[PDB]
Amino acid sequence: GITGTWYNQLGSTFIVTAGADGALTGTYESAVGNAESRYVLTGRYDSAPATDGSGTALGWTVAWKNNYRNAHSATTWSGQYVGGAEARINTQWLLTSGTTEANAWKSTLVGHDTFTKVKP
Amino acid sequence: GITGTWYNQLGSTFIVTAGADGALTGTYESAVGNAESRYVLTGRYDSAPATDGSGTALGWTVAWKNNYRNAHSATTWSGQYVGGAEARINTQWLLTSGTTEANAWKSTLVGHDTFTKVKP
Amino acid sequence: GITGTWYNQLGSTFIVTAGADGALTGTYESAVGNAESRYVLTGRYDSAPATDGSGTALGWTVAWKNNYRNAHSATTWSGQYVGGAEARINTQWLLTSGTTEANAWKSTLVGHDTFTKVKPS
Amino acid sequence: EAGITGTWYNQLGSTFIVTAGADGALTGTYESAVGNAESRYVLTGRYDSAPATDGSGTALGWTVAWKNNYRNAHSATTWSGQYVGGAEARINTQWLLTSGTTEANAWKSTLVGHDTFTKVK
Repeated sequence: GITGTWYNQLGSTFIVTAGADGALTGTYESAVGNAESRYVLTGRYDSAPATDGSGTALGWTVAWKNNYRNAHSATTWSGQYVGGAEARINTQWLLTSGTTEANAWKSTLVGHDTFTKVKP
Repeated sequence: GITGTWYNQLGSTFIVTAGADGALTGTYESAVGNAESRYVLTGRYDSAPATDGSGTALGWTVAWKNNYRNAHSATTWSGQYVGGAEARINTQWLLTSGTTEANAWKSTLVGHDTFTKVKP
Repeated sequence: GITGTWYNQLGSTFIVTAGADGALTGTYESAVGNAESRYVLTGRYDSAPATDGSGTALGWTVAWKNNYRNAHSATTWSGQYVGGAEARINTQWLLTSGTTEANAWKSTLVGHDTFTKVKPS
Repeated sequence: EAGITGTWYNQLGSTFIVTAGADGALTGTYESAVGNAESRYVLTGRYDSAPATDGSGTALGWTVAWKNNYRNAHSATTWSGQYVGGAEARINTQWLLTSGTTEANAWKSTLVGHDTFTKVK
């Protein structure tokens, strides 16, 4: 139920393929009408989840460099896919920027994102 | 400088290859070195970091399923590589386990790992 | 304003008073976990926030010991109060349990709670 | 003896002086290595005053809002962690620093990190 297009609550979209070997591969678009706002993602998911009501654990990374832009940073999302008629991917994320050592204390933001199969 | 064998502070073993386009691939886990303890990882890194002394942002995921065990969970590490005399990767991580909706509040552990090219 | 009774998305009850000196005091009752009736909280908030439409930063702690139960753990909530037609406190939290050194890597849970003055029960 | 009352130093110079009350309160101040009044802020928190006896640490947490009589950063840090006793006593923490932001900037409101405190520097 993971392969396809997902939308967060803030205007981002990604398309992912959940491969038979546990791979997640796809593209994350940070801004809707922008073609220079697309980035590679890559991650892993549990390809044999429990069928007991529990979500399917997964995670992925986007390094915020493409052919057009580079923020010198990367986000990782860690979360779980929850199926059903209102399917969701519920995540928490860490965004680390490259810094000098003196700035390392402020290198990492934390937050949370919920993705749905239908636009907000 | 990222490609290589790294060890965290607890002795976990991170064997990674960084490709020219931003891909990370490799295997994660073990001090025991047994086959039941090794897992696929994939991730991303900034392939054109700043030239001002800042580190190189990266992240990767392991889903904790292999041919031997399945913990129904996934860890993502978000961090930066710091070159120089003693290379290091400093990270923070999120470990999400699949849960029911009622237990989702306790699904995610957080911590920090530092990796070097020598065993602890 | 921050002073009042708030509820998170799970129905936990946060009764707080914001003092003129930046202090938060009050009680917390959890909808989840190894917890029963009210626990003491204390924290701090920015008593002179920016005037540009930003929220008001704050944080508080509950140690999960009262006269009835002790879970040997503590949650801290870090967040901001956002004035609006529907005022909200948006937080991230860290729950640390006391552990042995061997188990310290799994000592800390992380999550996010949103509080409103209206209960979403 | 809880072992927590006193002065602690993190790995980056900062100092705090805390009192651990018999009732689970933490009260004190957080300051820089320099120690000037302008670098000193109130803190408040809670700790488990009856920790387990199996070798586990003592859970605790505290908050500093970064406003004092001199300066205001419109932000607050919470530290969540555990005290570990012995000759080399430590407090191992993870922290969340939330800044007041507009809603448009709320996605970047919160930094995360970790701090280890010891009794010597």
